[PDB]
Amino acid sequence: TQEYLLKELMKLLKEQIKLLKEQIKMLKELEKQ
Amino acid sequence: TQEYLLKELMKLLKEQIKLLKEQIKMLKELEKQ
Amino acid sequence: TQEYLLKELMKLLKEQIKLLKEQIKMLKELEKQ
Amino acid sequence: TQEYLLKELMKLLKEQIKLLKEQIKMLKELEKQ
Amino acid sequence: TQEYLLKELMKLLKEQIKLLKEQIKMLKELEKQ
Repeated sequence: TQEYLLKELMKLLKEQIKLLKEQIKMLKELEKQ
Repeated sequence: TQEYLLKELMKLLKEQIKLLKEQIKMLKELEKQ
Repeated sequence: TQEYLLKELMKLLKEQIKLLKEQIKMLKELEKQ
Repeated sequence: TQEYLLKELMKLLKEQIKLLKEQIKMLKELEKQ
Repeated sequence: TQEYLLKELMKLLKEQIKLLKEQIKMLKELEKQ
């Protein structure tokens, strides 16, 4: 059961990475202004 | 109490994801002007 | 305004710091087990 | 070891807090402009 | 100045992503145990 929960935590951290990359793309749009 | 502690980390990581999505909404508004 | 949206981003980052501190406390308890 | 991995995770979260504090500082500098 | 600050925010988010990748490495070894 502990191993199953550790796999869930890794999935949630990967989602944080995806959203941070979306923020970087938005910061580049702002940099053109 | 390891399963309890891992479930509490799951909830905190989900809350982090929610905050990142709220930040993206604000960056989009900033880009519009 | 620009000022309004930057201040809201600051509040959301401060909330992320609060949650990271709670995550550290959960890891500290796991380490003892 | 389990102890090594949990102690290193705690150190990485503390480094994340330091980055968030610097992100807040950059937003405050943007606000002044 | 505004462009310099936006580029610094991009660098800080890239540093966050690197820390999150390192956290995933540690959770991966804990899951194998």
